[PDB]
Parts: sequence; structure tokens; C-alpha cells
Amino acid sequence: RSTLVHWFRKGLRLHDNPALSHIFTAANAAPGRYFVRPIFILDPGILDWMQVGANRWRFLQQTLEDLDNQLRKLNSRLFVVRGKPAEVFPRIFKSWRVEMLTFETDIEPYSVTRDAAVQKLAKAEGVRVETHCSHTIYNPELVIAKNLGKAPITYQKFLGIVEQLKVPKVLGVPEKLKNMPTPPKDEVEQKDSAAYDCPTMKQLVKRPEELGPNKFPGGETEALRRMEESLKDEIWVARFEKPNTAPNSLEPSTTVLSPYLKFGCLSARLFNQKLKEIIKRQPKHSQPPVSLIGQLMWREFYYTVAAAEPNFDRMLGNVYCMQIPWQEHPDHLEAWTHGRTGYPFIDAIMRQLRQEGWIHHLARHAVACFLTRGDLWISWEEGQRVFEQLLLDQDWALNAGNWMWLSASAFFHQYFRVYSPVAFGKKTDPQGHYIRKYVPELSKYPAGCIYEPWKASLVDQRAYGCVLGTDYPHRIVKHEVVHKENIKRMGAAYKVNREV
Ligand SMILES: Cc1cc2nc3c(=O)[nH]c(=O)nc-3n(C[C@H](O)[C@H](O)[C@H](O)COP(=O)(O)OP(=O)(O)OC[C@H]3O[C@@H](n4cnc5c(N)ncnc54)[C@H](O)[C@@H]3O)c2cc1C
Repeated sequence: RSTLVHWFRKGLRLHDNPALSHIFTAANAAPGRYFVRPIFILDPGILDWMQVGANRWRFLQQTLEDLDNQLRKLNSRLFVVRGKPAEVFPRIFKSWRVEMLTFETDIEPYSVTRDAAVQKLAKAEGVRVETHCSHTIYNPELVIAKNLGKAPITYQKFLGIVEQLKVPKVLGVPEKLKNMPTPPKDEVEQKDSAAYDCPTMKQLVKRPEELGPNKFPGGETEALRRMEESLKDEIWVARFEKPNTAPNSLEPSTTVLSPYLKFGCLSARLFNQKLKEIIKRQPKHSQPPVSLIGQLMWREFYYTVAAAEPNFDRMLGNVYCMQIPWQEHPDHLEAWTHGRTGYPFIDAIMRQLRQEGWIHHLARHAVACFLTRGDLWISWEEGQRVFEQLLLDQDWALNAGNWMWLSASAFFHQYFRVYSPVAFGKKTDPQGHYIRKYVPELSKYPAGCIYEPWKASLVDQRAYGCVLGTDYPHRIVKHEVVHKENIKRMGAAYKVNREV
């Protein structure tokens, strides 16, 4: 008896999962011949390549637990294998007598390298590998081909391409396993009945004092519930305009499906199909790019450009990226990282980010403009790295693409438009309720200066019980000075890159 193995990495879901579905149908169309091992590999190697913060570790823990629970309902289970894939797969290929391996493809460079090696091993041992592109709606390889070998570098051009492509068939959940025994314990399982169980919170989360509020539980079950909750107001969905949603409402102004899509707890193909059903129903609706479907297409766009460039997450060697002489300022980077800039709106966002692991799109705009071309003149690569640690939705291509946009390094070139760290949040939150919540030390400042506490006299600062320089920092830069200097720096960068 040989085993069929599905390998979860992303695609942490049962629904709309062709790679996992195929494994399950095969076992049921040939009972008695196959064992089924759906595995996730706790790969130590990823930690040398990316930073994971406490909150995102908790999201994965909750996700793996839900995926185990969901598989049990199909008379299977999740097998979480500790160790490096390069060492893990030669062993299990033999100890399990693996006939077929399936997994959802990914475009990240670490994923490509790792998968190429695993496919070289599987070819050696006579293991059949079947891979499926289901993490994105469209296959970036097919988009690039249809555009004659180059990723479209504007959104509109991208949309004109994918409109001519076939939308994939969205699958349901696999059928339960008919009369399948629990595979026999292997070398590892015999010396430890729990060697493959889902990791506890204590095993994944080493810095539990950094966990924030548990607001967005991981797992396919929660993703599907939140998706259904979001689609309940069909008018809100159909008439959604991303630029008009507030960055500083106390409750999120968008779906917060991003962590779920990032891990594949939610199929973006399923979500796209649910959105198209509502739009068909609602004749007055918004259109890309501002619509909710447009938001899914931004994800597809950044995946397509990123698939073409292995250096997508850095400035050097990145075909898309303007070469800009970013400066090193450790003390300013530290203040931004920890929300101690002295600009209450910026600091509020970075504290929401650290505590909760999600901030609104235009909140990301605000703090990203501030760190880079706006105020501090620090590389977007430094902001990407903080975002990588703290975001639940941390996504290699999306973090990089948007950081390049926000820094005027690619895709976006109107760098003379600069967000004010004082005025920007006032439009949607004139009272500063958001600031009061996430910078509570300012909670007694009135609306007239809560965005600009340095406009309060010392006497008043003492009255509000928050003296700048003691209880809340002084501004680390003066926006009105630096952003003008930085516009001139950007123009000189643009000239140098234009001449080369
Ligand atoms: C500096 C910066 C860094 C970012 N890093 C990430 C990241 O690491 N991971 C991430 O998922 N998004 C990232 N984004 C994009 C965007 O901010 C988030 O996708 C969005 O805020 C998630 O909130 P939501 O789920 O309510 O989105 P909604 O507005 O509800 O949109 C639904 C989905 O569309 C996608 N989406 C929306 N806006 C964008 C966008 N601008 N680009 C790409 N996809 C988009 C996501 O899949 C999102 O879940 C970043 C943006 C900026 C400016």
C-alpha cells in the first residue's frame, strides 16, 4: 500500500483546492490501495528568509488547528512534519511509499527554489508530482505569455490582458474518505505518537508578551464566516470604492480578508465568484480599480509583476525599481518602527499595526510615505521588513509592490503629491478618536490640536497630563521642512535614472 501526499504551504483550506481534491478523489476511486497524508512542513529555513511576529505566529497556529479539524471531518487529519523539506522528503518518500505528491504552486523565489529541488527528488524516486495554480485567480505565467513575455506594468494594461483569459472552475470541498485506515506509524511516529500533531500556541509563539488582541482568528472556517459576513450588505459590496473607505475608523472600513487570502484560508477564486454574483444582481456598482473586484485584481497585478522579478523585494537588481539614494538613520527608523515619531497620526497607525497586525490600506500609505519619500528618506526595504514582521497579511509580492508604489520607486511616479501626517487623517476622523485609542497618552487633547500636540502651550500640555518630550515624544522631523527637501531629492534621483 502506497501513500498519496498533499503538501500544504499556502492554500491552507479544504475548499477550491484542486491539488488536495485530486488526492482525495484518487483514494476514493481506488479504495484499499492508498494511504493519504496531508502534510504541512514546519520548515526552519523560512526563518532565515523572513521575519514572523508573534501575532502572525498565532494566526498560523489557529489556521493549522482549523485545517486539522476540517480534515478530521473527512476521515483524515493534518500531519505537521518538523524539519527542512530537503531532508524531510527523501525520508517520507521511502518510509511512506509515496506514489503521488500534489501542491499549490507559489511564485515566491524561496518557493520556486524549494519546489524545484523537491521536484528533482520526486523525479528521482519515481514520485508523480501534480501542481495546481489556485493561489491566484490567474496564472502569472499565462498573463506574461499573453503579453508577449513581459508583465504588464500598469493596472489598466493588466486588466485588458486578464479579461481575455478563462476564469477557472471553482471547486467545492473534497468528498470524505471512504473506508480509509489511519496510516501505519513510521519511524518518527513510533518513538512519539504526537510527532506530527498541530503545534500548540506555546510551541510556535516564543514571545507571547507581544501577542495583541485576538481579533482575526486564523483558519478557513473563520475566513469563510468573515467572507459571508462581508457579502451580507450587497449594496456596500456592489458600491464599494476603496479610495473612499476610512483609514482611521475604529472598526475596519474594508473586509480584512487579507490575512485569509494571504495564507489561502480563503480562495481568491471563490471570493471573486461570490463578488461577481452580487455585481450581476446589483446594476449600480463600482468598477475597477476602486471596486472590491478591483481590489482582487490589484493582488493579481502585483503577483504577476513579482513572478517576473526574483529581486522584487529589493532595490538593487530589480528591473522595475528606480534607484534612489536612501539614507541610513537608525534612530529615525527605530522611532517609526515603534510609533514614537511625535506625529500622533503616524504613531497611532504603527501602534495599531504592532498590536493588531492589520491596518487599513490608506493607513499603510500614510506611514509608508512618511518613512520613505515623504519625511524620513529611509529605504522602503526597511519599511517592508517591519511590515513583514507585524502584518497578519504579510505577502511577499504585495508588501514589496505597494512599498515600491508608496515610495515612488515603481508603478507610481507623482512624487510631488505628499501625504501630510497632520492633515491626512483629519478628513475622516476630525475628532481623533483613532488617535485617542492607540495613543491614549494624548487622550485629553482637544480635537483642535490632537493631531498637532506641539501647538498646545506647556500649561495646557500639563493640564492634559501629557508633556511633549516626557510623556509623548517631540516630532523627530518637521514635515514642512523635510518633505520639500525630499521632493528635490526625488527629482534628482529621477533625473539620474532617466539618464542611465
Ligand atoms: C506599504 C503597503 C504594504 C502592503 N502590504 C500588504 C501585504 O503585505 N499583504 C497584503 O495582503 N496587502 C498588502 N498591502 C495592500 C493593502 O493595503 C491590503 O491588501 C489591504 O489593506 C488589506 O485590507 P482588506 O483585506 O480590508 O482589503 P480590501 O479593500 O477589503 O480588499 C480585499 C482584498 O484585495 C486585496 N487588495 C486590496 N488592496 C490591495 C492592494 N493595494 N494591493 C494588492 N492587493 C490588494 C487583498 O487580497 C485584500 O484582502 C499593502 C499596501 C501598502 C500600501
